[PDB]
Amino acid sequence: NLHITEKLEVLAKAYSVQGDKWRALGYAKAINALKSFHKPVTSYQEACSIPGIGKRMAEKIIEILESGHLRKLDHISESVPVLELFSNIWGAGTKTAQMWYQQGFRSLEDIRSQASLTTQQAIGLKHYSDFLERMPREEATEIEQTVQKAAQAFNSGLLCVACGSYRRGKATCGDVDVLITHPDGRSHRGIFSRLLDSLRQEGFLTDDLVSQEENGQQQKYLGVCRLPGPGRRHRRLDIIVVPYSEFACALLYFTGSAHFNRSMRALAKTKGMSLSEHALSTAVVRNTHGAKVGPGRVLPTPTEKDVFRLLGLPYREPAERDW
DNA sequence: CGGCAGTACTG
DNA sequence: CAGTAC
DNA sequence: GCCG
Ligand SMILES: O=c1ccn([C@H]2C[C@H](O)[C@@H](COP(=O)(O)NP(=O)(O)OP(=O)(O)O)O2)c(=O)[nH]1
Ligand SMILES: [Mg+2]
Ligand SMILES: [Mn+2]
Ligand code: NA
Ligand code: NA
Ligand code: NA
Ligand code: NA
Repeated sequence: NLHITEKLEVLAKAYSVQGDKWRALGYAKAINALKSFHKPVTSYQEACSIPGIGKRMAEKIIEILESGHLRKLDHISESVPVLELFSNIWGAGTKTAQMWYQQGFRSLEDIRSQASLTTQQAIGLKHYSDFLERMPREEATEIEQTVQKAAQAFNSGLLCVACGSYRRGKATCGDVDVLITHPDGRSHRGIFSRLLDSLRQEGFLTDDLVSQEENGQQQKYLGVCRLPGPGRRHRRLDIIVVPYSEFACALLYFTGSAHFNRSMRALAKTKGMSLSEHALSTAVVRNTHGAKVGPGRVLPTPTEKDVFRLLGLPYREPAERDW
């Protein structure tokens, strides 16, 4: 819808990789706004008006129109590309990237031979290219089906659904986010051990990034899988097992988008409520720092519509939550 | 002034 | 806990 | 970065 965002996106990523998360959040919102406006902004007024664009941001959008080039883009630290390169390794965030840079590292060859890697980062580096590729949704289906078949094998009751970008109807998916639960509200307990060992038996899972299997309270699995046959690449696979009672909130959460959940959760807070992947709460007590000090009551939410409804919002289809 | 979402692993 | 990621 |  607009081409002034492609210029801001560069700045947003620069602040993000440098650790200035709040400023980056400000640019991210300004960009999600613009991309949502049909009539390309033209006047300073037409800028400030939009929510997520203030003086500072409006001034920048202008330069992109009267000059066709944002000046600041020429004053971005030469460290950014390397910081981005490093933070694109799964398991390494801004802190790790900055430390490696300070240590003199400038390439993945440097990381491979000189940096000490956590177990997750070593896996992330091994699949550096794979993890940056998005798969066609058709492949995401086969993966969701492979997990669903392995799960229903020892319990046909298990309800399995692919969420995230998949459920939002995108053509390509960065990974496959599978939600698993059960209508009886109890048979979901202690299944990770079984499901994972099953997927491991047929050679589907190749690496584990996060999987607390010694804990019978395991809620999530983040790992790597690869379908059988030639021409297959390793793909990221996320799985969460939730009790039916939290099905609507888990589904809403896992479906996203991320910026969508944040906005929805921010809204609930303004209403003295609290929204999480576990439930929607009301009468929540908090302090001046927006920090929760009181639990509050869990509200009944058997469906996603219920969540929207309780928050006083019209229901949005998954594809309409792609923020 | 100061929050900006709420939560689950890892070591 | 800080860091990281969903 | 934005906004209450
Ligand atoms: O910061 C986050 C990240 C994810 N989420 C939720 C929403 C998101 O859609 C879901 C799965 O996260 P992914 O990282 O898998 N993203 P998504 O599936 O939307 O896109 P992609 O195709 O990149 O995987 O978890 C959050 O609430 N906060
Ligand atoms: Mg995803
Ligand atoms: Mn995911
Ligand atoms: Na505005
Ligand atoms: Na990253
Ligand atoms: Na990373
Ligand atoms: Na583990």
